[PDB]
Amino acid sequence: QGHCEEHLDPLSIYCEQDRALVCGVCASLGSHRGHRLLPAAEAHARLKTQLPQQKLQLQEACMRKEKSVAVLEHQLVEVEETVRQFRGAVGEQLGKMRVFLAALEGSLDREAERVRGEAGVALRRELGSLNSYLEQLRQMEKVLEEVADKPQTEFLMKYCLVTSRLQKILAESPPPARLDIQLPIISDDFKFQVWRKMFRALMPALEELTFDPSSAHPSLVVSSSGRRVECSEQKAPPAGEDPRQFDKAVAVVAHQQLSEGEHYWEVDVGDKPRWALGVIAAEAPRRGRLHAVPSQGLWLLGLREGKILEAHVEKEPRALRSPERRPTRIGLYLSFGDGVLSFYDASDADALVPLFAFHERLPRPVYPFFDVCWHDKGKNAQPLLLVG
Amino acid sequence: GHCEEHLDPLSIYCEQDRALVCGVCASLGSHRGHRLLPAAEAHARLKTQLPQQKLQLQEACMRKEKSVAVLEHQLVEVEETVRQFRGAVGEQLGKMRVFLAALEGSLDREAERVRGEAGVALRRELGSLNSYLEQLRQMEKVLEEVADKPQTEFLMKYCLVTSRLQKILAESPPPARLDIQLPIISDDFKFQVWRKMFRALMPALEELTFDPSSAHPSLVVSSSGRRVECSEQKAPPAGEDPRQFDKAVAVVAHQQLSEGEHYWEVDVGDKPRWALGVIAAEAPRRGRLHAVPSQGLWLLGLREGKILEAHVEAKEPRALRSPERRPTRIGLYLSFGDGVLSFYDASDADALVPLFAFHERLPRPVYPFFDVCWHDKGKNAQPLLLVG
Ligand SMILES: [Zn+2]
Ligand SMILES: [Zn+2]
Ligand SMILES: [Zn+2]
Ligand SMILES: [Zn+2]
Repeated sequence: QGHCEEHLDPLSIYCEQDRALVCGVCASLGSHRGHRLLPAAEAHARLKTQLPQQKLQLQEACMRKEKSVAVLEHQLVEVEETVRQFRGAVGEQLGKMRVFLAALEGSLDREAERVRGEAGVALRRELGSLNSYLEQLRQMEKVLEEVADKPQTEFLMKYCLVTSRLQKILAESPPPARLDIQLPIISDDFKFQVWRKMFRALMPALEELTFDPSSAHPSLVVSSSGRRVECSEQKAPPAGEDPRQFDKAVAVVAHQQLSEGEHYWEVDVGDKPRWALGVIAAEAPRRGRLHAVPSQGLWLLGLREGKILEAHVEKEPRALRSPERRPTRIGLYLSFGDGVLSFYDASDADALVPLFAFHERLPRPVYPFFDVCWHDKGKNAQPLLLVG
Repeated sequence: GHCEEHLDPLSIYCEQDRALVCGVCASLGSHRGHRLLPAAEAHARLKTQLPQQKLQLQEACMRKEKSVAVLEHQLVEVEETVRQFRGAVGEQLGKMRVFLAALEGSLDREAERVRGEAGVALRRELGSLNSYLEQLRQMEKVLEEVADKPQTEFLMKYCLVTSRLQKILAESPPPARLDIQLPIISDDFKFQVWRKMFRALMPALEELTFDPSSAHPSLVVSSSGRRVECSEQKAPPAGEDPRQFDKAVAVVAHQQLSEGEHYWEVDVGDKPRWALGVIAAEAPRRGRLHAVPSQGLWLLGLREGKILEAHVEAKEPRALRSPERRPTRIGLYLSFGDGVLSFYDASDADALVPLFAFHERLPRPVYPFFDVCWHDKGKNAQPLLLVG
């Protein structure tokens, strides 16, 4: 046909604006009256040359659709990954407690069996003692029935053996005892008692930790085992060869750098009366007397006179309510994910009690830092020990 | 039937050695100085013993067969009590096992939901993008095939192709990111789930209803016994029965608590003065009541809306460390078995906080006691509600 629907005249015109073929009348009185126009010939010539370029536009469009269908198929996997990571991480955290539970129940069930079997067999022993006795009394009744009708010489020797044997049985006979099994007492407090213990069980395994003697204040000696540090009363040859060496702080940091995750490590303080535990930022300065404040790179807990605890927070420290018994072991929890450094009185591993927690984004990495302090003319002689 | 050491007839019997001997043997030193008896008289004397001796034989034989019974019974009593233990741990430990299982299931169900929802979100936008691509590629095929065509059919194909591309370039957005809201699973998760577990340990909240017949005349109990307030109403001056409080504006519950474990929560809102706890049953309720355990009053009290006190045995009540958030619901744990009454800031059930706990043998029975305190001309008008 190649003609107009509305007018039936050859579509010899092309409208540059509406980009569609039109007929003569359409340009004259039609909706295409005032538009920018071209003859079909010049329009065919112009678009022959364009066609590689239009062909390229379509491919640019196809690329951009193919690019977007890529992003979605990647996302469609990231969903199953993120769900697995979540659904997996949950099971793992819960698994800590589930294990703790099964461990505790096993330990009790083993003490159940131990008392069961052990108290069990003492009875089966004394049971045999009574069956042999009854069986002996049974024969003695049988002899006594047959002896009533015996010759003089035979009756007499039987009755002596019988009455003299029954004599010995009566002194050898023990009175029965009542059943007394000592099983662990299971109270109303029980469900709480386990719950309290679960806290220690939530923590990650104690970080492998060893003092760095190459950071040690000269008066400080580190044990060969790498887990004991002491403040000696002897002359100290100072060494300013390394900026990591402590000169005025009387302290030492650990070998291990801490960069990500969650870590827990306990420190036995015993009856030491002045010390400070915590962590140091890596590039923080170690030379001179340092004010204990996080802005100086110091996340620090210190004890004075063995009775007053203080948290070296952002000049004056915060005096913590001293626990009812002086603590003999401190725990340090550290999580970069959550930006937290928690201190615990770990003297009783079954009942951990928090003392204080920093709650800020920490600059990673940090070094477990330990301030032994001066032996103070013989008084602060007690060592610092790493539980492990 | 004669003596071994020499052939002489045993017609002699020795009362001391209780053994037949021969004549020579009574003259021989082996049995010489002993008290002796003829064998005939000994046979006559022991014939009469035989009825009495037979009774002695069975007299002991009876008590031994009964004693093998008591011990044979103990062998099951041991296996039963051990089972009772092993069962008892299962239940208390299961109390956490169920909690943990359920929390996992709830999280597992929300994750699956978020998963499937994103599942169709992408597969939808995906399927649409492909259909665009399939038509977009189809258009390339038109553009190659038509390049050599006559003017009129070529041109209208170029219009039709470019006009479809017109619409497609409008309907589709840039790739855009993946948006999943999952609960954030941090290192802190195991800790929050642990705290939440605490409240789950407590027994089901006691059915408790205020007993209006104990009530101070100026307080009205409403809502099926679970609401009391002190209204500024016409108050009958007092009742006659000692069961009614006349001076303290207080009310006890109907229910008597005599044995076991009990947990009940009391919504206090921003009521600024109150006292919660328990009163011994026959302990006095008439007159000004001094708050001390020796008078049957175990009480945790709030004053000025900010200071909590523990009415322990002293002249002045004991000022508690008040938490940084005003408590809006108080919890009460009770065990006669362990002799404990525990107060908790139960404002947030996922994290109960201990407030104070008495640790003494409790007089049974006891009444949940509630001191509303005077309405103070409109200030302390707020009620006490029992959660359930
Ligand atoms: Zn036309
Ligand atoms: Zn037009
Ligand atoms: Zn003889
Ligand atoms: Zn004799």
